[PDB]
Amino acid sequence: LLRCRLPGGVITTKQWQAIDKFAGENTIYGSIRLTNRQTFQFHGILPVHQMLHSVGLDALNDMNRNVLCTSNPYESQLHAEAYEWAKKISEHLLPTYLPRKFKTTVVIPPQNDIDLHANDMNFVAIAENGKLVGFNLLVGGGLSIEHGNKKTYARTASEFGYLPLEHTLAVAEAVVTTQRDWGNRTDRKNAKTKYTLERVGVETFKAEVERRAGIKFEPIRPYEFTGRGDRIGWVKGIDDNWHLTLFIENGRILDYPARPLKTGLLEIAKIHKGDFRITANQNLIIAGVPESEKAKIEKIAKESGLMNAVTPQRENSMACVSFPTCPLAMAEAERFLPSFIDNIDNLMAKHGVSDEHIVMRVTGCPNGCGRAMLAEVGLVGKAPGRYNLHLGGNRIGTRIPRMYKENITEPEILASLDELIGRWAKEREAGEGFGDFTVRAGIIRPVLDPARDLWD
Ligand code: SRM
Ligand code: SF4
Ligand SMILES: [K+]
Repeated sequence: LLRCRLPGGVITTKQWQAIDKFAGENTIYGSIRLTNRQTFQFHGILPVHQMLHSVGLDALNDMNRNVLCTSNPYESQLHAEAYEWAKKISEHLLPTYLPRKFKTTVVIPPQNDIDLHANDMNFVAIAENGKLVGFNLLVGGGLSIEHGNKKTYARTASEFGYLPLEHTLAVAEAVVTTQRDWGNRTDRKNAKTKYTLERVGVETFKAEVERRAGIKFEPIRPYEFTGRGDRIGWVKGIDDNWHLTLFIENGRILDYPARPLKTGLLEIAKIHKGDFRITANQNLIIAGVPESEKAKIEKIAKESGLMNAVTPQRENSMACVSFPTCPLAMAEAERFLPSFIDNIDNLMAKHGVSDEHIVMRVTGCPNGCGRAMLAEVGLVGKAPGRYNLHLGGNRIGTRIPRMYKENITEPEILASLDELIGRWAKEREAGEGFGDFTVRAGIIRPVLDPARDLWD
């Protein structure tokens, strides 16, 4: 199990060819697994560092995870600057020994594809006239919980304030250091930033950050999110360039009979001008394709099965690795999702909502890697074939879903969703999401202050 440091998920075609080779020749599974933190993993490594180092990649005493960056902004020109900053924060934070692992992101509204509320530190980009002028800082997100332990909880990030671009690194360092200093020294399950904030208070923590950074936060500048999904298919970028985002189920890249996904990506990498971008939804973007090259790229993706059409539901569903490789797995996630979504697709069709989607995620255990604690419908593994069903998040991911039913099986889960999707399809207002509806309709009480009301 090896994972690479790849800020913003940007990887070159040369780097791709190198990782594709190693994956096929030096691992048990032979696959490339795209993660939801915009990087990749090999499974069952049978030397990798030399391979990495040779193509300029470095495999991550360091409590630091991959720094995320919105992959395909509507305003395409903003990506270059934002990415530049994600890369700088990444290198800046690179080795202090943090108690727990620290997760950071750079977000470009109105997209929350990187799922900011699952992270310790977030810089929401504010642009004026096509140029980034600063960041709104949100601190304190985290999703890991422990079954039945009411002292643990998922928490959304808190707004601290706005800072000019020039203060970015000073602020990044200051948040890291006060968490390091104030973080719980006695217990690891309470060492994360979300716990520290609740213990000392946001304002107390905020004041310390200003003190250390040598700045005073300005008031938060307006920002809104409209979604978290990728933009599957072709989208027009800057100049004569186009971006093709490929939906990859579970981000598992392998050649399947009649679906040579892995070889197809290699062929594209051989002729692709620009580079690739691994998304926070475990998908892949063939970035910067000249209009002249569109048909060539599309031909390979099409033939390889990389452009096989799926429902909007499937495009908005996610699961963690879980079995067979995860040592902490309680229930299947990745291997369960495909057939589970097959069933949800039938349910959506039955109720006349085949064109709709519900952000649905399955996580193999409460550690929460699948980000089910930010979904409209989240399934959390409790034991083989059994999950806790959570309802009530929203499409943009700013609300934690409360547990609706505990320790139930797939058949029981489907029966409940059949009933609820049916009600939503008929009783929902115009453009109302499933999560919001369950809260509006009184099907589940919302989680308003996680540290205090997440658990019944
Ligand atoms: C691959 C990935 C899920 C996926 O299907 O994409 C993943 C996979 C695993 N995670 Fe994670 N996590 C992944 C995103 C996350 C997320 C979501 C996110 O960051 O966007 C979370 C929830 C947010 C959070 O941190 O609160 C998450 C919370 C955890 C935890 C709980 C940490 C905690 O604070 O309590 C653990 C266990 C631990 O580290 O103690 C963990 C542990 C693990 C390990 C490395 C298991 C281990 O400790 O040995 C899993 C490897 C499974 C395997 O065989 O590949 N993973 N994990 C993601 C890899 C991200 C990356 O490239 O770094
Ligand atoms: S949520 Fe649990 S089962 Fe899934 S990858 Fe994370 S640690 Fe493993
Ligand atoms: K995916």
